Amino acid sequence: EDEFTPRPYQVELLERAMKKNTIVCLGTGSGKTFIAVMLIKELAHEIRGPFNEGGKRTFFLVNTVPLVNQQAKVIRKHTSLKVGEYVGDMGVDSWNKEKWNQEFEKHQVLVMTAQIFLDILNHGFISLSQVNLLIFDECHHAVKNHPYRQIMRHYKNLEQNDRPRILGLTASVINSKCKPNQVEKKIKELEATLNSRVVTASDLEEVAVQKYATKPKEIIVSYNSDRKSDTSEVIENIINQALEQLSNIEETSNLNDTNSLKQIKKVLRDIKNILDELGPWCAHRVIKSRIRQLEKRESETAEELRTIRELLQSIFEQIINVLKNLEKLQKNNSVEFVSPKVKKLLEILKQYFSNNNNSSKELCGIIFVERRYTAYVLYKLLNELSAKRDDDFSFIKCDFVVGHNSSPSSKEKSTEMNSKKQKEVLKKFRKGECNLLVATSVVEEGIDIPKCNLVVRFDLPKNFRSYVQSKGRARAKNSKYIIMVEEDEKNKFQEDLNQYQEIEKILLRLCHNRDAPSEEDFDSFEDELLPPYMPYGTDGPRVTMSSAISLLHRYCSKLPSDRFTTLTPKFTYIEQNNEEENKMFRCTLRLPINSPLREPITGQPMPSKKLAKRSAALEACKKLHEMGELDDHLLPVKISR
RNA sequence: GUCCUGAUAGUUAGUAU
RNA sequence: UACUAACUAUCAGGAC
Ligand SMILES: Nc1ncnc2c1ncn2[C@@H]1O[C@H](COP(=O)(O)OP(=O)(O)O)[C@@H](O)[C@H]1O
Repeated sequence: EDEFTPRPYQVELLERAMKKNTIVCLGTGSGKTFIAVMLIKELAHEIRGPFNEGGKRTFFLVNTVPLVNQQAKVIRKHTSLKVGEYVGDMGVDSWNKEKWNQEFEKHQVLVMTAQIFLDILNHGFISLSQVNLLIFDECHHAVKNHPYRQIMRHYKNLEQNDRPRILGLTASVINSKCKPNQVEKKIKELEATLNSRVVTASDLEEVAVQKYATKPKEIIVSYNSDRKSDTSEVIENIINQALEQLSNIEETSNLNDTNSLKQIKKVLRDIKNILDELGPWCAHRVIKSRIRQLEKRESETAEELRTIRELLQSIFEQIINVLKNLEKLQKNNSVEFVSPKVKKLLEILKQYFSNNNNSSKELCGIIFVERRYTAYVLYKLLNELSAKRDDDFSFIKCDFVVGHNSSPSSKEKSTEMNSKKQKEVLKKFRKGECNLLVATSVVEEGIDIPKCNLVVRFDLPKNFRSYVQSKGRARAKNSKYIIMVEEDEKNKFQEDLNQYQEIEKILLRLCHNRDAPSEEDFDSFEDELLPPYMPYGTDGPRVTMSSAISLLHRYCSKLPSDRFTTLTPKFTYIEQNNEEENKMFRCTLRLPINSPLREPITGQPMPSKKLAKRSAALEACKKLHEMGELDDHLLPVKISR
């Protein structure tokens, strides 16, 4: 059951938004989704009506795939309207005009990603004259060449009576580092782009009392890294000798070995960093994993790096002999096993999480890390430590979550996630049987997670938005926010925290009424260096400078050729300097042999290589359409056998 | 499970003016 | 302040 009775500030915000374009700024849990749903319900009298003579429909936009299901479910639950869902997996590329028209006629509210909406707009399937309300989710992304900004260019050229109402939702207006004197400039730029107003609640005290009364308490904890033990210094000396002999080999290096020797250099640096930050046991684990993963890579490699791997195995042997020698006397020595930072983290856990476990209360906690290897190793260590049936560690169950779709061009990284397993892990966390989670900045925003009693910043935030979001994650009663900082950087972090506090104070000051943008402010929209290509006038499909290379690559890919060869186009550059005293770049392009066009194509002289490439792609698109490889809708020809 | 193309954010070096 | 080259974290769209 939802809160049928709205709060007074919700009603005030709805009344304000019904009049003009507005952007709502509120903290998490205020209920911005409820406001959006209510606004959709209010204007429901313009939606019903056939689409073949001038009907209108309402659109919703999001950033990530999982949010589609959440928002569709919320809308379907709270109100009784037909709702559709569309993402990039159903192969919506191959649809024709008739299928799109049928879908538009059948539904009343649509929820799709931004890229799909842009693709629909560019190819002439909708003219933006049949939209009654358009909603931006996480509106603070509209900067530079983001799809949100490219959508507004079509809004720019419309008439006065065709303009649909625009609404946006956000939590932090700024999205990057900003000294306290640039906040007004950033806010004005954002307001100019979206052509709306930034407003907040006039009863923010009531909102804070009702919901934000669970505001977390900040605690700063310091640690010192110059407390290495005898094992640490012994291993450090071992790596020192190893890097000395490696430098000797680099002095005696030759061709086809400098790259290999640099690979050994980076491996040794990684090992040293892991040992310094985490401790000896993690170094042992990483060395063993590196051996087991390089076991498969032994084939078709030069003998010199086999010898290097042999000496690496020798250092493995000596270090494991030393580790066993101490283990014969350590008997699971906690202080020697881990670095000082891990000891401090363990102390914090005992101080707060175990103490809460002593009381009859539920436990939920998250740990934020920067890299991915660190998250994996921390989960391994915590599980291993809890497995020993310790008195204080028998109630801690740990799992980790890493970003999907984040496959690099290398570093398979020992069971990368890159799949739907995020859904399974999050379902585990919501259901129960998991109190502690390790996350590499992937659950920060736009995901439903349960209330957490404790949040730990194992690493420092990098800008205002990250700090605000991570602070807002914790919402349970008596929640605590903890930041761990080295000793020598305390003053620098204190200055940065003061800056963040000042920015937050200015943002709250913004609560007062603000002047609406003038028409010239909207006219301050920048223009691209070259105009688009409209073959059928202003109402037809277009090709833009920012949507040409991808289209060319798609057309090349759909060519009939061998499945083992992509046959992508190739590019070259030529540089020249003219009397403007700024170096000029001119690009060039060539097509694969399969396409009917075999001729070099040259773009305009452009200041940067990016723009030269874009110009060449645009000219190639022109030449392709003139020949007849693209249909009436500027799509690749869909001829099939 | 592979192989391409775009978008945003932090750091390092060289180079203007 | 603009350009060139490396490293780290996140997202979307089409091929086999
Ligand atoms: N009328 C209401 N007033 C306040 N809170 C409400 C109301 N109706 C529902 N809620 C609750 O507020 C929560 C808002 O969720 P969500 O949209 O994620 O927060 P936010 O809008 O801050 O992102 C919902 O989980 C819902 O249970």
